[PDB]
Amino acid sequence: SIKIRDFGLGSDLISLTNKAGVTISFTNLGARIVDWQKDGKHLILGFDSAKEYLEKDAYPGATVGPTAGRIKDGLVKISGKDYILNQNEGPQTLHGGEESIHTKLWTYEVTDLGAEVQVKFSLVSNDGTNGYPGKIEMSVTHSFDDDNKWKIHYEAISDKDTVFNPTGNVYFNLNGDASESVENHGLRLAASRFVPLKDQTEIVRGDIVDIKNTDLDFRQEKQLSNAFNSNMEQVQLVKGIDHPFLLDQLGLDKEQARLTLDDTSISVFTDQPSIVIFTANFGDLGTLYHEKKQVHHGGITFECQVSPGSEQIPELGDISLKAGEKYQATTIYSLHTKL
Amino acid sequence: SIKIRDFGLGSDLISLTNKAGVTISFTNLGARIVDWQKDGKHLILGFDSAKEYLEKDAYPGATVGPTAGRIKDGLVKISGKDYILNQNEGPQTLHGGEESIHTKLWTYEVTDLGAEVQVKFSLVSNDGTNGYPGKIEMSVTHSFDDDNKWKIHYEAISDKDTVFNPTGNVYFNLNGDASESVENHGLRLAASRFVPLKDQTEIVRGDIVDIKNTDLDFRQEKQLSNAFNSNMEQVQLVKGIDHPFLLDQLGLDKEQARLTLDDTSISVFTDQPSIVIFTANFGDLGTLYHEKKQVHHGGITFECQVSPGSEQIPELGDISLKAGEKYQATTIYSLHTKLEHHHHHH
Ligand SMILES: OC[C@H]1O[C@@H](O)[C@H](O)[C@@H](O)[C@H]1O
Ligand SMILES: OC[C@H]1O[C@@H](O)[C@H](O)[C@@H](O)[C@H]1O
Ligand code: NA
Repeated sequence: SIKIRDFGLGSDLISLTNKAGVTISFTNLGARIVDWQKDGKHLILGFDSAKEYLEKDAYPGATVGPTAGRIKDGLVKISGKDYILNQNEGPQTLHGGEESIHTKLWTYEVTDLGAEVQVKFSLVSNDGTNGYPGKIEMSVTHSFDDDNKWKIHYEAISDKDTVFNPTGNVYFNLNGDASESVENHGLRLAASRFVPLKDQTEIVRGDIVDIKNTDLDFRQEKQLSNAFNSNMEQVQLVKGIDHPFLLDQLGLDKEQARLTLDDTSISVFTDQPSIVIFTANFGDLGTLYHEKKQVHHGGITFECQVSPGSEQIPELGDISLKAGEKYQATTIYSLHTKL
Repeated sequence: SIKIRDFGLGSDLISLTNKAGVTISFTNLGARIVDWQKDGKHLILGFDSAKEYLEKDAYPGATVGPTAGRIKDGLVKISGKDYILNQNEGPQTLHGGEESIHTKLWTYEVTDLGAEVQVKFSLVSNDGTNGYPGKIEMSVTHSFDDDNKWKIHYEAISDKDTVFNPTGNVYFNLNGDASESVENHGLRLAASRFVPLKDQTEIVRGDIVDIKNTDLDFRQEKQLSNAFNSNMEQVQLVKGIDHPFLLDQLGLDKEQARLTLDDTSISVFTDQPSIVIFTANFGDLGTLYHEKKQVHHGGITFECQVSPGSEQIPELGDISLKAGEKYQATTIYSLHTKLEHHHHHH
């Protein structure tokens, strides 16, 4: 079933219930996922109205871009030329700059295919918006099916050479309550290397490091508390995890990561080369979700994209988008329940 | 009463009915007016869904900007610096460039004051959008009261020195049918001068001309047919009117324009110095409005703003906006019945 309702400030909340009784909901404010629940438990973090996102934290569950992550000094080179993007975190451009696409109301259309329902959100980033060349016509389609698969497919076309590497910013918490750390979840992740951060500014350090046999090696399932209790300087630096992991084998058919808590597990599939993992290292901030005060480590992301820092480490990839070329990306989060 | 429902594509339709039974409606797609009816008759042009605006003509009834009108070659001078804006009509920048504010979904909040209801729409134009320095935090409040006044209040603040001069693009047609020409309406307009256009590109010619006693003189009420039938160079140039008229006396207190048909009148008040009048000179295009093919001259706008061309005719004004300075503008359209005797035949 599909239900559309007012979510506040003119935004809509679109809720989809599949044959299994699982409910997932989105909002056009930021082409974002708001909730995902089973047997009455939330599996992700989210708010109860549009105002909350705007007042508390506008990133959770949203589509972030045009470039996801931090860009050192807000600088990118396009066709050999230097362009300075909007700087909103000190001199860095984080998540596309201030007032970016996650804070805009996108238009959308719903398509019911029966076993699957799609919600296609669209937005135009005008040429020059926050320093980025354009215009870029973007669309993000979130879909949910009867097999409990939530898929995000992105597409974009630019009138001029530009940069483009968006991501989805859902935070999972299988405890179903923000006041509870995810340290009890088990994580598996098909990555043997990671990108260390330079310092507290969180820009990349410059190198690529092998994590095999370290506290960050999750090639074999392991509980998060391990990483959390590690003394690796990278863990200590951010007080948790806030880093890009390089996937060993690329392709949409491979389960790249798996998050498990008891009988409930989430599998991640993507066609992107990296997953940025951030464990809500918010200290005592205590943001409130559903009346529950969030705890440090009260959530975890799987941001699939090209690793941030390619401006300094080209080996990471190239986020250039040439005029007239069509950008495509796909990420899937699959829900499973043991029986 | 206030009612809200989906209008299509994620936009909503906000419908207000005042105590006199007059209803008016808006959409957050472009902070725009959709309809205004009295006794089951449409007083303005509009479509029945959001998609129609996007597929037929996205300007009607919209808030347009950041700069309304045409800027020659897209070039503006901001604090000694030259900036080139998005050019979407040949080398011209028309109504803020392509995919401008009229095409975005604005957020909104409704405030019920009893005798008055306000719908405040908000949007942020990011710095660099379409070449404009910003960011610019904008708000447009549309309000309707028990006295039949529809008021538009604009506010804006920029982080950077920029330019700002938006307007409202409503089109009236008191026939209530787009397929009926407005040449049968009577027009009174308190303006003695106008700004001629250079040519078909529609940029300003460079001079200001006195129109007293010509077919464009509406200081004293006359039927629109007088202008439409005129062979004056400017009218032939655009096949109707599409020009800025300079108000003779400024201030929100004065009735600057009055549009009448039979027993109904619309009066125009504004704090702006000019009114751009465009009479839907679309020829045979025939866009469908409520299944009626629109006729050439099937509509008339009263875009109140600083006249276009100040880039070339400094005397027209200055639309610059300094960083941190609060922009404000107010325009009001009021509806009356039996304000005067208007009984003609066409
Ligand atoms: O969503 C907010 C978070 O987003 C992550 O991508 C980022 O690395 C974190 O440091 C934090 O900013
Ligand atoms: O279609 C909207 C109209 O807006 C008027 O301001 C302009 O002068 C007309 O030529 C036309 O562009
Ligand atoms: Na809505």
